Amino acid sequence: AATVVINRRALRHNLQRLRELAPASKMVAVVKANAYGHGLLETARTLPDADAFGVARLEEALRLRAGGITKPVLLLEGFFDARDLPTISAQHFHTAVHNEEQLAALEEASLDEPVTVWMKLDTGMHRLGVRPEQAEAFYHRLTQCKNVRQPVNIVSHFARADEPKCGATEKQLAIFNTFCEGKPGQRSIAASGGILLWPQSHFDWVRPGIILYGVSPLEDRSTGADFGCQPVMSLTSSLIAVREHKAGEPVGYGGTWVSERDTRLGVVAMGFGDGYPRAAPSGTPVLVNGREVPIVGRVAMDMICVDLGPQAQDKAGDPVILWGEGLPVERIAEMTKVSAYELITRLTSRVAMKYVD
Amino acid sequence: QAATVVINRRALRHNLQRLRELAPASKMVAVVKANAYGHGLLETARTLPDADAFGVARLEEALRLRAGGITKPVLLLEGFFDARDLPTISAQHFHTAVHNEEQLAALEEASLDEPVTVWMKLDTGMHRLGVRPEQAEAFYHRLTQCKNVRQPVNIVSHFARADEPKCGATEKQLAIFNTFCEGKPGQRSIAASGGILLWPQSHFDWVRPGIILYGVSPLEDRSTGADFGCQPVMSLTSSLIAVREHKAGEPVGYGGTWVSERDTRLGVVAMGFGDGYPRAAPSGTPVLVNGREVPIVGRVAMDMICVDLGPQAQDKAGDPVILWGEGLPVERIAEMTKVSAYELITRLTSRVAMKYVD
Ligand SMILES: Cc1ncc(COP(=O)(O)O)c(CN[C@@H](C)P(=O)(O)O)c1O
Ligand SMILES: Cc1ncc(COP(=O)(O)O)c(CN[C@@H](C)P(=O)(O)O)c1O
Repeated sequence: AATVVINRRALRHNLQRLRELAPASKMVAVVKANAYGHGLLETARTLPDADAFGVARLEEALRLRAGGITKPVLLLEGFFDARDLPTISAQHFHTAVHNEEQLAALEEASLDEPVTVWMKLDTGMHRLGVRPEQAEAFYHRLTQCKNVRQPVNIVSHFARADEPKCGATEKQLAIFNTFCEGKPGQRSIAASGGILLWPQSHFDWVRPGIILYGVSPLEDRSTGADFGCQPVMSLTSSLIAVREHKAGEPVGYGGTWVSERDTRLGVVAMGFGDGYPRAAPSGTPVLVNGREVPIVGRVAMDMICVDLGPQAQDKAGDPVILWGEGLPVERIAEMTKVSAYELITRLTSRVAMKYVD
Repeated sequence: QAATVVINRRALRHNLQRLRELAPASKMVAVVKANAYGHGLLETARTLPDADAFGVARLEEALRLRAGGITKPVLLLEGFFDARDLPTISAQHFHTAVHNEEQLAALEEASLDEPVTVWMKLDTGMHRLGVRPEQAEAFYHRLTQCKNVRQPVNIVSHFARADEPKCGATEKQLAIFNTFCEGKPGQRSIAASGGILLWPQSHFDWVRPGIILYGVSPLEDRSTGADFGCQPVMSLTSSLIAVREHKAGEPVGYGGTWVSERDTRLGVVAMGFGDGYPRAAPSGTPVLVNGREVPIVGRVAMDMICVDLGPQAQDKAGDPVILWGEGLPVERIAEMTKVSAYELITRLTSRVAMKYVD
């Protein structure tokens, strides 16, 4: 039933493709949230050539080390408790630093080794980071800290890089460049969108997440293959039933789809209890034996119903592709009006993980 | 302190008892499919040794239960997907639904060391799984003649619209079910949460509570589990990781979708759609910080959610956040987000820590 198939060859291709688009920049492969659904630890072991791995939280970084990953790991949101710092230091984790608590803990600690730090600037997203009017003094303190390995590096993040007509990205960049002028540290602002559409945003390090897995960061119906990146994940399953159904007959909860002809319906061992979106409407495409058929009626917790046709020869046990070869996850996102980020990431533990190539 | 689902075992024990009170002559299939609706498959079964059976979606789930030392009957609600599984099903004493010719034939043909208990699945208008009325009679008779099937054969079905008491579909499913079961031996089951709570003439021999067992309403009518005397089981909790100044006219989050009308303080929660919190949440969805309600502002992101705390708010990094739980029913989050409560509780990721209390 519900299996996630992760293509190791597509992953390696994608990193090397992204090196070619930003060839003067180092790569933090962003692998937080179980590597956007593809598997934290297996994704990292597929990519030895990364210059670092990026995570959201310290626990993710420790999971990497527990599985034998020795590469530098960047804590994108820094650390949430002052007692974390000896572990961070001894693990050689690079840490973002974005608030007073973290900075004060760095100043007051006594650590066996200094830690590499990326100071986070709020250039416009207004999520994490030090606002421009607090930044020089916050920076100056970091440069004066024995527990911080000089130089201090500088990181920000784009809020609207997927909308080039906007002008938000160029403002974010001017705040960034203004602050960076005359400082020695490395600089990083671009994730998938910056790498693809803003070559003046590449600087020393870039940070691919979504494009590394061969899925587009943009909402214009582009797919990773538009950018020469190969889709990594297939979500697949099989039919468990093929049944007769009649004209005028509803299917599923609320009877939300009614058949206008006699037909055969298929039942897929996949639902929202696996991660598949309950917001997917009737007519959403699935592939059965490599041909597109439509979802009919509401998605259920463990089952989806599709219309196969009145004399279709599909059988229980036949392969189904929710997204993969012939059906990019961006096309599912468009039809369901869910971010492709969320579709690939918000899958449950019920799905089996399979690795190929 | 980070993304954590707290499971209140006392609430769970109460709910099963409370449901027995509402269906006093009926045995209980505790439905624990999809990791017990997000609450933990094995731990939820461990909390409920009073259940008469456990109900799962797939053979793999049943086996996991056996693997963690659960010994009670397990019902395979969808049956089995490969004939080669029948020996395992016999020897684990799983009960299985049977809904198609493939399964029927597999039982007729197999040589098993012990027969298996069977619930014949009747399609009564859901049109998802099950044998149709015009086929069901011959299919039934074949099950009564199979030496690999315990007699009598039991009969199951499931409602499509039990959550609309104004509507006639439930009464038409019942009449179809009642016609078929006239004069047959063996146990009858058609009610799950909706059926149990609203339709007492559907209770029959076995009822199969899912969502209401976890203290969550199966309706989209503003009712909560507490409306029916069931106590919420799950709390989705986390922490603030930042409290930040913010100015009038400044937007927050991706696409700058929310702009503050005043200077304020923002809080950032260690929670996002990579944990299972729905990206769909609009600005103004409630979150509890230090017990009090504050609105989501800007888009839910993969690992973080931003909330608007107010300009001299004294919340700090490290303080507790409740996404749903005590003081904030998941049904409220369902309604504000236009997500089904089912999906909300169930579609969490493996990054969430599980903790069990009482
Ligand atoms: C600091 C930072 N640097 C890089 C990335 C990778 O992003 P892409 O997938 O757009 O390349 C992110 C993640 N961004 C979203 C998934 P989210 O904000 O929802 O976590 C990030 O936060
Ligand atoms: C046969 C069967 N018997 C009982 C239950 C329990 O239902 P409640 O959660 O409404 O009590 C279900 C589950 N039904 C939906 C969650 P879904 O169809 O989305 O999986 C089921 O399929």
